[PDB]
Amino acid sequence: NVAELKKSFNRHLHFTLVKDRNVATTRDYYFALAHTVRDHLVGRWIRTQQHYYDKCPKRVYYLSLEFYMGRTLQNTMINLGLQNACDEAIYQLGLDIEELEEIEEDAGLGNGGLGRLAACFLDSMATLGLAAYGYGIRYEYGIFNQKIRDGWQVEEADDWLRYGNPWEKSRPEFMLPVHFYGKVEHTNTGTKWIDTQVVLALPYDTPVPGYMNNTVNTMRLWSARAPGDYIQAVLDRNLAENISRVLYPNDNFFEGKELRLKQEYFVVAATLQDIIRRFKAFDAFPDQVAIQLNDTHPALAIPELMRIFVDIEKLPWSKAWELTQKTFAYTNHTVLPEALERWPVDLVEKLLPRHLEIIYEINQKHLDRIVALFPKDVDRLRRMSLIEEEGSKRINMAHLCIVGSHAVNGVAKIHSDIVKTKVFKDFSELEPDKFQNKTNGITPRRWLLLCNPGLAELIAEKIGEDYVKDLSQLTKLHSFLGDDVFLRELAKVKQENKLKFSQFLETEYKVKINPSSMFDVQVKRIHEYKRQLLNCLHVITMYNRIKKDPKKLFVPRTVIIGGKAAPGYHMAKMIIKLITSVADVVNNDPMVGSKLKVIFLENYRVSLAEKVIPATDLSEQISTAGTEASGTGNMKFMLNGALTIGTMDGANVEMAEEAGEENLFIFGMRIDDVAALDKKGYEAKEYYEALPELKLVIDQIDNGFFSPKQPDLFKDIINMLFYHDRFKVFADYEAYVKCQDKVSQLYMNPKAWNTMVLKNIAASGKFSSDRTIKEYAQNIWNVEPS
Amino acid sequence: NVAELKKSFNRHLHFTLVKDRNVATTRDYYFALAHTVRDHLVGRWIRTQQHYYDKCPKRVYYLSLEFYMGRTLQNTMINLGLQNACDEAIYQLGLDIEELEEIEEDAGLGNGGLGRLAACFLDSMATLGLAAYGYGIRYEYGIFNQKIRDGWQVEEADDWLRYGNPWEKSRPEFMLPVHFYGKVEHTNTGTKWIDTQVVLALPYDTPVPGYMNNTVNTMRLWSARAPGDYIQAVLDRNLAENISRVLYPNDNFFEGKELRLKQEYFVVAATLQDIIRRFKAFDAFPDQVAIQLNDTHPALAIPELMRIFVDIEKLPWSKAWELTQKTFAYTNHTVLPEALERWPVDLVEKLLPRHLEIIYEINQKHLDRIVALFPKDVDRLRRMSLIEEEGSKRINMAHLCIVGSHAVNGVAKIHSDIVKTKVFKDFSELEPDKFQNKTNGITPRRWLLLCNPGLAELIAEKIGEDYVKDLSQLTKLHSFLGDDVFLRELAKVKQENKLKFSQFLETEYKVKINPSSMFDVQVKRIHEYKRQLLNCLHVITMYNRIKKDPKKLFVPRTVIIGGKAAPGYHMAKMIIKLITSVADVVNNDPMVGSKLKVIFLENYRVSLAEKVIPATDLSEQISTAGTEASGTGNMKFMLNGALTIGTMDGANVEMAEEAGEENLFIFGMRIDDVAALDKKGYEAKEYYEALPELKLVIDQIDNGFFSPKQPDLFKDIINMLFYHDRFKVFADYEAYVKCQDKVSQLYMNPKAWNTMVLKNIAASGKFSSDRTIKEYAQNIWNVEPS
Ligand SMILES: O=C(N[C@@H](Cc1ccccc1)C(=O)N1CC(C(=O)O)C1)c1cc2cc(Cl)ccc2[nH]1
Ligand SMILES: O=C(N[C@@H](Cc1ccccc1)C(=O)N1CC(C(=O)O)C1)c1cc2cc(Cl)ccc2[nH]1
Ligand SMILES: *Cc1c(COP(=O)(O)O)cnc(C)c1O
Ligand SMILES: *Cc1c(COP(=O)(O)O)cnc(C)c1O
Ligand SMILES: CC(=O)N[C@@H]1O[C@H](CO)[C@@H](O)[C@H](O)[C@H]1O
Ligand SMILES: CC(=O)N[C@@H]1O[C@H](CO)[C@@H](O)[C@H](O)[C@H]1O
Repeated sequence: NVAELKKSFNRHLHFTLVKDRNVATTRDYYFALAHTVRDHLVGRWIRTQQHYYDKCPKRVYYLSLEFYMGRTLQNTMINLGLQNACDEAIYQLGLDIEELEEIEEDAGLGNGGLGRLAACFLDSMATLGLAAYGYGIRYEYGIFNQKIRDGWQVEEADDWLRYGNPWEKSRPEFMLPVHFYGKVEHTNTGTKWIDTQVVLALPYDTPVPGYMNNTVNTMRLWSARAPGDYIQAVLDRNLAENISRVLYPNDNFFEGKELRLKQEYFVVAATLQDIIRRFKAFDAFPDQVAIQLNDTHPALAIPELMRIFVDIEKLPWSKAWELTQKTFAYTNHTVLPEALERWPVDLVEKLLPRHLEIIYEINQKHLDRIVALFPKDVDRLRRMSLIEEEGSKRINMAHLCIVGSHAVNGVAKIHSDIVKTKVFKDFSELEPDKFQNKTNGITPRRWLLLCNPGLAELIAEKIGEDYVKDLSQLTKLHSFLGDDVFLRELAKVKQENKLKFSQFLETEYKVKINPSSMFDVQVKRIHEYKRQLLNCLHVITMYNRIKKDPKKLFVPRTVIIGGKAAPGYHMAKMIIKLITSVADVVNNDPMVGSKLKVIFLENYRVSLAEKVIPATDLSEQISTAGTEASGTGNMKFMLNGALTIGTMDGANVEMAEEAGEENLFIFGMRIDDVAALDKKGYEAKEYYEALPELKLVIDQIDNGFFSPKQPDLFKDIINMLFYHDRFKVFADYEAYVKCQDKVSQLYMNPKAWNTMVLKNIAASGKFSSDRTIKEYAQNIWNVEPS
Repeated sequence: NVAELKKSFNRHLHFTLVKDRNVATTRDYYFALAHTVRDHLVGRWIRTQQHYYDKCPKRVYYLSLEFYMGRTLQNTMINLGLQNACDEAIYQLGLDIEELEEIEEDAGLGNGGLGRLAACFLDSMATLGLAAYGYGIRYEYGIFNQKIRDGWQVEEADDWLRYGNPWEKSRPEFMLPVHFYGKVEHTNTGTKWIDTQVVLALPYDTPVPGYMNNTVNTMRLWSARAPGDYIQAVLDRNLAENISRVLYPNDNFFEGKELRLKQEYFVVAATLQDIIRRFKAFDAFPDQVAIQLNDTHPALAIPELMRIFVDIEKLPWSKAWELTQKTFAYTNHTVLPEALERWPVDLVEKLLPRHLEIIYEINQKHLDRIVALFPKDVDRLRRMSLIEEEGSKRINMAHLCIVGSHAVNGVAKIHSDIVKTKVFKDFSELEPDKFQNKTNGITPRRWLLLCNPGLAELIAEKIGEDYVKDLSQLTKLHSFLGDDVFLRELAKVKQENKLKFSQFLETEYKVKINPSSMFDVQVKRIHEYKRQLLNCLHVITMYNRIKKDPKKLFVPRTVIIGGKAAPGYHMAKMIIKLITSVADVVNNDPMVGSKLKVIFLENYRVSLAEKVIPATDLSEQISTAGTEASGTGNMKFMLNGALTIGTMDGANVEMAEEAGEENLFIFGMRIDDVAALDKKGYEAKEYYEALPELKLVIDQIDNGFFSPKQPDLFKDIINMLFYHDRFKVFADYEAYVKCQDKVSQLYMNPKAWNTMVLKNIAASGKFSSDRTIKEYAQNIWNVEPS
């Protein structure tokens, strides 16, 4: 009870932090609390892992280069059902728990959607009581902290481990060596990989508590450690430790840096040896082991498992290749060509010479089969080989992932279809059953219970709390479609969120927020395919309109656009500057006043999403049709009371399917409209003329209305937009703006706006990661939710 | 009590190590025990520091680049009087406490004597209840681990923090910035050091418990942290963190590397700001603050205090210079010229431009005074300036330390005299009272209670335990000079030690130890002035003797020579190889058998000294007269029951004074004999001829009797020995060997050998670091032992 939580807290402050109430810092209080909460995890954690050893159910291994975990304290208190008791204990000790919680750094070991999907999967897998493990890398530095300077993004090192991480547990007894470079030696004993450089891998375990179910799983992250001048030799140990130093900040973009390849083989080698070791405590290996490949990043795992089976375990190739396919499953997360992993055979040859041999082997057996089925289709061979002979020979990691796995899945109906029927038509045709779909999901714990306590409560007061573990239960909120009191209560919750988040924007930015305006938000990583630009074109279009007619009845808006750009992404940085430039001109214009305010949410990250999302009314999901494989921010917003304005793309389609197309503000081109416009040939100049408001928008940008001191500042954008916009911004502008007006129309009718919201929330059940995982478990890993 | 200790232990294993008895590793048990013991320090630690704030007694700041701490567990158990209870609790839990204690890594943040003197001082200062703080650097890597390969020393990184350090406490709220490089601007608002690069200093506190007295002091060690390509920019953060990465492995040798200068200014800047900060919570500054400079390593502290006083606090130079001198005190630790710190004004100018100006200033005021006293003695000026104009201009840090301090002390009568009357005659003549002596000491806790429980007990059973806190009490062991039972008991203790340490040498080295042989040991850092060579010449001389006459009644010996060589010290490495070569030839010779065995104690360090020292009979302290400023290993051996064979050097002289010259085996040249032989001119070839046994020794070395495969392997040694031996090995060989025979003579008479031992142990009271500190407190820091 509260009493014991307070005693424990004091115990830790004293013994663990060596402090008194007269000298304890705010940080000391947070750590003391974390420890107090952390202790409640031990019993179950040991019990859970022990239970997996005893009953030996098939285990699931989620192998990913990223895990966008966020903060742990609160999530752990909720899932353990200790939040209310802790809130009380901390209150009685004269402290502000919210204040202590803010001290915790986000474990931002991910770039965005992909990394966050891994985090939601862990929570779900633990909640469904599955024997699942997350295997990744413990980056000393996660995704950079974003700061805006002179309207531009500046990167600062995210030194999240500086003051310590109470949620991680070093597991020194499981350290393992990883090999790099060296050479292949073909002898009578077989193929040996010798003269390699060694790097030690030290695993760090982090508990993953299921929601109210006694289960605490593990996320094992590996850290790299080192195994002429003496002083300099010691310093060069840093070179080996550089492997797990920092997470590559690219979202949907392939950068073929050697260090990156090292990280990939690193996590792959350590993980597989650790799995093998655990297994031997091989015919039944795939009946006990399931390894999910999160995108092609861990593709090397396939030839590494083979290498272990063949070179170390001495199994015959045929047998080894069979077990491998039954062990792996591959998830495809993108369609953009510049994101595709294609490593130069030269780099791989030098760094992983034995693996290159193995990949060649795989390809040989693979291609021989194709001929043994289509003896004359010559172009089909090169089209299907894991090797791209064009110019400089490179490896198509996706193809390696397809042949080395028994199942390949996309992350949304539309996406999976494109992956199965177009992108990999040749492979799907040969192995029909291999390709599947598994529509993404988000955990309703962090993205509802934790981030929106007001909503969670309102809902539970109307239909009970069964919905937490079975989100489909939300369909019962339909019974309240005509209930005016409930609808007023729904909007009240949304209002409290907006008021709390406003006070946040107030202290952070010198802008007076119209608490009654509509919160128009587009938060996600900055990328042309995501179109923060199109949105920006709209904001500017609204600016002008107010100038021309400042008396016109206008629904006030607070437009929020936030997200980080990859350091080496020039266009994204230009767009950020463009937006901050626009914001300044709009925010300070005397005629616009509290009618329209533009904010660029700085340092958008998981813990910040938990704040802004619940305070949103309008969710911007406007990616060009066919570009966003699925999206998950769209779901978070849907579940949190916001209406969506977007294209029929990724999971947006299924959101319309569930809620009813009429209850979402769909617009612009669809997958086929994009195809047609391609064949014809896109010429942005035409819309620039046919659409008068656009021309004005564009001219102001290019003329320097938003960049006086630098008239041609944004020329790079104009240039791209007019002759190199592979994402057709102008082509959806008319429909987009047209759609936006309608959004404001509905907003004026509170009763109708909230009616549509209710239909959205009541239809979000399908997007719970719990449903996603049950499908993965049943149709891919073949494991049972206990 | 035992019950509670066992409960706590289990609590930590579970909550802190997340383990059960079925899965806990030996490392987990050690950590669980450490935490159990560590908790007993919290109360007193907070109380002690709080007490210093309230009563505000003058504080002592021991500034050192090194703190050779060793292991903490046992020391802490003893000083807190918990060892017996813990031993019991661990036994009842079915564990071996000795086994757990061996898991702990030595905090080898020192090279040898100097670093260990700092560690003994901390223990003593805490035992005397003084308000003392140790300020140093937290090296990620301490002194390298030594391994012997093919008879040669090989260095391995001492990654002591890999598995964590339970004895350190991060103090994030006291982090501070340190500046490097930049340039200077003398504005009308004071001098400004701008455009500097910043490096953050994060302090880590370690508790220093006094022996049975409620006092727990602090040792604050600073770690360096960082405040174009994005990935590479993040990696370059390592460059700043390199500052506190590794301890320079040089013992009595000056290496002018820039990184070293950085470490020095680093610890100096952080320490002084932290002291200033604490003080302001300036006329009374020196009445509250005393900063001891451990050698010239932290010399920069003088101009840094001035810089703070003048450039930041805006005090007038005159006033600032006055407070500075009253604040600092300097301890001189060496006489060898190649060890003297003399930084090139160019390096300092680039890295610390403002400090160079300040040093120039100091020198100016300084030299003006000299002329204002000796208007014509021109050569005296350059002879006394902090600047050496010869060739490339450099700074004499010793001279900076003399003028910036109110007191300078040597570490032994003979040494302090040489420092005051010869080396700094010009300074001592001007400021007579400034130079003092403070003979070194060792703490009787670690070097008696902890390392030799058998002896400590025997002694306490005869005269009580008051001796622990007042070692002079040992003089009472005289009453037992004729007591045969006591003498038999004394030798019994020595025997148990030898048998336990033998089992150690047995498992580590494949050599059968004659448990009844005389343990002849010389353990210390490897250096020509220390003469492991002369010893080696003796071992070889004993080898031959046995060959010529294998029937001769010979007192069996086990010669142990151990120590690390500085990586860049070629001669030292040659000597190590020479010794291992000799050992092999002696250890395997069928005629010598169990008559003589040679061992090269590998990886000699603090925890290892605690093992071998108590097992020693004969302590080798044979440095050339005038080279060893003091020595402390000599004291440890004296206190532990060994007889000493050595020259009248360092503290060896005072050991003879205390015990009676006849009760030590002194020999060879004395300080004056060295002077004479110099003036005349040393010609090693002469002794090579006059001494027949030597010629044989030498010829065997040079001919390849110990290096068949490489006949001229040791030519480098022979060369040095015949034409470049600035330490006159041959000149003391005759006396040395002569002395050695006498040692064996006495050994045959157990009753007489133990009689001399008793006189040694009974006279070691003076060498307690408690006495040394009382003198420092009373005559230098002016603080009162509470
Ligand atoms: O480090 C101690 N506690 C730990 C407590 C802790 C552990 C994990 C996360 C947050 C806090 C501590 O303060 N830190 C570990 C972090 C790091 O490695 O940077 C900071 C500690 C308690 C204690 C008590 C005594 Cl008597 C002596 C030394 C001590 N150290
Ligand atoms: O780090 C934990 N305990 C600590 C315990 C410890 C602390 C200080 C020195 C030695 C051991 C730990 O195991 N280490 C700190 C060392 C390092 O920094 O490498 C290794 C820990 C306990 C725990 C319990 C739960 Cl439920 C979840 C996470 C957890 N971490
Ligand atoms: C969920 C989430 C994302 C994913 O955004 P999309 O709009 O689906 O690309 C990105 N960043 C954070 C911090 C998230 O929580
Ligand atoms: C005490 C000690 C020293 C000093 O040895 P001397 O022989 O006194 O120079 C050096 N190293 C270690 C590990 C010590 O314990
Ligand atoms: C390569 C990559 O980061 N892919 C991202 O993955 C997430 C999770 O599947 C998708 O929702 C998103 O649309 C997609 O852009
Ligand atoms: C440079 C250096 O390490 N000096 C050493 O200091 C210790 C402690 O004062 C002396 O006992 C020793 O003789 C001397 O060689």
